[PDB]
Amino acid sequence: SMSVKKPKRDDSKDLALCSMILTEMETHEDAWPFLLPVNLKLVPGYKKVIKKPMDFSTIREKLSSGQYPNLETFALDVRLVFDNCETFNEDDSDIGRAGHNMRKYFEKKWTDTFK
Repeated sequence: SMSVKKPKRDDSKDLALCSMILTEMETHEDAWPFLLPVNLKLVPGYKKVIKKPMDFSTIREKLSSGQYPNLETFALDVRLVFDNCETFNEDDSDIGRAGHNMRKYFEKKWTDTFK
């Protein structure tokens, strides 16, 4: 509260560390469904069904241009990528599986880097 602060957690390496994690996600073999925005002209259903599209390139641009106020808003956009994937894709499809694997991969790196 006013004039009563928890001790300052060092957040000065967060930007660089989220970049590293994002690089690791971009270079994973199962990143391919997630590298670019879903083409809304060519994929029936996507536009109406997925209210907040997100992909790695868009996260990369947001990160690079100071559009994440902190590491939580960054993790929200990463998760949003996998939540959209689960909304639109059956678990037993190549994309469905890629989403589950990428999420697992993200979540481990997040814990090991920050928790």
